[PDB]
Amino acid sequence: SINDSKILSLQNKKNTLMDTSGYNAEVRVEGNVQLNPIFPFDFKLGSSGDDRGKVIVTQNENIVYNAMYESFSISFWIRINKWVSNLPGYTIIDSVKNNSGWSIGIISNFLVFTLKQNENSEQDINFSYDISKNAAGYNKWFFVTITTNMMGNMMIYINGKLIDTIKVKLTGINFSKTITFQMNKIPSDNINMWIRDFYIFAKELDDKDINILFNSLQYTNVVKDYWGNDLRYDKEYYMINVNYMNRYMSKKGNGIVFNTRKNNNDFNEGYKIIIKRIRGNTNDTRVRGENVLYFNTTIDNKQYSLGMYKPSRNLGTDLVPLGALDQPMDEIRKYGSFIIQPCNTFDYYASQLFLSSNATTNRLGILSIGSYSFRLGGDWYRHEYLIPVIKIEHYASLLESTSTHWVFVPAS
Repeated sequence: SINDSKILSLQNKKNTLMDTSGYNAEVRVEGNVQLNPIFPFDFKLGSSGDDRGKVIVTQNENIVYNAMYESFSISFWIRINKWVSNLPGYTIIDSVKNNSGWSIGIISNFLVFTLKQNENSEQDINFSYDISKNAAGYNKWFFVTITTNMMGNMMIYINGKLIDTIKVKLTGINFSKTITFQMNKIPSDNINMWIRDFYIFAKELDDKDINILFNSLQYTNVVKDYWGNDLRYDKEYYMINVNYMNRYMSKKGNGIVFNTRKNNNDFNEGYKIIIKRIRGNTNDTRVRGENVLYFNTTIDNKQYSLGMYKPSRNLGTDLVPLGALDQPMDEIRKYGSFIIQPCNTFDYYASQLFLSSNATTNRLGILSIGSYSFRLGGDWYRHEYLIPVIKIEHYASLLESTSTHWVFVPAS
């Protein structure tokens, strides 16, 4: 397909960063550079120590490396940890030789790709993440795709979505044969960076192009946690609804209630849930596509599993509340299991959960969310409780509702 246009393929093979395009670029790793042994085999970089990691990719004098003067695209999965709003300027991927070439940096909540024509002239497009939607920082994995046409346009994409574009100005420039991955601070406080699958194509990839590459680099059937990593079973998490990201889980009576977080910059409140497998792959602990599973939570020091309970009063038709119950394994089998389904969007890594019939893939309803006025626990009067509620047997209306999207943030 388009793989032909590749002239750089910085991947980790056998615990060793190398070029796999077939052009044999020189890849040197200096300092503290950590390589991930499992998928996505990313390499971690820091901005802390006197020996903070560094990766140097040097392209020989090959001719193919000149298709860069016409059309060329850059793509790579990247993750910046604790990429907070007031982050100070940094350079992460520099490819400027003598005030010429290209560079990639992050300032506050901006990801900027620059194109230095010379020590003076130089353009740049960017991506600035919606801060209001990322209080705890934009710390999730996101795919970047920068397409540059020296006679055409200079565009930047995020998770296959076009975010910015500008007309390339027609002065002369000179691209370098060296790219350096390192977090150099422009002239907690330590931030980390994970890079994975760094490509440079000798053509302008188009929207269609970009997205086929975007998906091909993912195991889309594998549900992902909030930060874009693989969701795993037997691991603690804070479960949260996309529409109520400022809420944490608590307990009242049988119900799980959602209360407003006191900490809006971190996830460290309320009870955690542990996902248990029933039906799925046994090679690993990764939560997949149509896995049947259930939810465990430890409240006081007692163990519960999320399950349906009879409400103090009829809250609505085909509406039955989800709470923390202490039930036997066979009761969970009949109506306490869920069929998960990955559900990702540009904004977040989530999932939809369908009530399972007898621990099978047969769906009986969808897990949504709502606020109801009723009695819980030992209440004398009714109260306003925001609860996770299941829409049983007629939920075609919620299938496209963002209120059915749930994320998992590792409570590690």
